[PDB]
Amino acid sequence: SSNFNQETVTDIHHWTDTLFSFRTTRDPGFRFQSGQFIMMGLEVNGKPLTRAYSIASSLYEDGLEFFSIKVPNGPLTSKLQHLKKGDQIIVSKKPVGTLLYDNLKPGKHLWLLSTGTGLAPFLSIIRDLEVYERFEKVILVHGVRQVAELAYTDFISNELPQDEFLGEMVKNQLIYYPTVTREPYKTRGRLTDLIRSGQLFKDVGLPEFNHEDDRMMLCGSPEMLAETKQILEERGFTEGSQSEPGEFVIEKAFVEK
Ligand SMILES: Cc1cc2nc3c(=O)[nH]c(=O)nc-3n(C[C@H](O)[C@H](O)[C@H](O)COP(=O)(O)OP(=O)(O)OC[C@H]3O[C@@H](n4cnc5c(N)ncnc54)[C@H](O)[C@@H]3O)c2cc1C
Repeated sequence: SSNFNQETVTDIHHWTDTLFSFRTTRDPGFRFQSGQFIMMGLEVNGKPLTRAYSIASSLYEDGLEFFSIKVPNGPLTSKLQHLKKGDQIIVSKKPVGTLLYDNLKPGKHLWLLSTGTGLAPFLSIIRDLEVYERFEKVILVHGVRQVAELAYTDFISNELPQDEFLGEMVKNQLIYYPTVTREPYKTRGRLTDLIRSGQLFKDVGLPEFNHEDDRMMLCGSPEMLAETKQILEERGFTEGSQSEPGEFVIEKAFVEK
């Protein structure tokens, strides 16, 4: 240890039997940029049992928040699902990640495309002042299999526009687009199918991707990333990085083990 900060679990909310969210304290010395991730976990036998976790809380918040998977035989999330108020976790002290504004060229639009727990880095980004100073529109798209998997669906639409520090920017600039595949819902299908059929652009009121105006952030499943990366690169969009900004950056929501 001592490369970690000890934080106390303050709140827990389970969404389904596979998806929960818990908030913790935040160390005064802990500083991070929106879209980054850290190594988060538990102290087991005096050794760090951690996995990669996007930071889902805003930088303006006095605390940290994590949007987590619950896997039955998973080394971390089998113990982590049984967290309670007062429990201790460890968080690494060196943030890292590709989902940075500076890896993207200046633009008029920012498309945050996520499936499942890939919403988590964008929960930090949409609750940041600077994204709304740099992009005219922020379109958040969240793809899930079931309606119950739409974590934070009421906080984004009902409570986030009411924010006394960020609300008017959310009302005017944030577009939220939830889609569900395997249950009846107002929107249906994969987000990749929605980009193909052109329905994504019909539903949000904005024109198709073009190399001048649209910048994109992708965080989701391996199938969704490779598929959408082919969509974007065959259209002429290039992948940015710290040393060479571009139009889209990508981050793995998980890796199949
Ligand atoms: C950059 C990065 C950021 C990440 N951010 C988050 C985050 O914010 N929240 C989070 O819950 N996980 C996140 N992950 C995934 C993280 O590794 C999982 O917490 C971890 O794999 C599951 O813990 P485990 O040890 O119990 O299971 P593991 O032994 O690591 O994996 C068990 C199984 O669960 C699957 N799995 C893992 N994570 C997910 C997921 N999110 N959705 C669906 N299936 C999954 C794996 O494919 C595997 O088959 C991130 C991964 C990376 C690389």
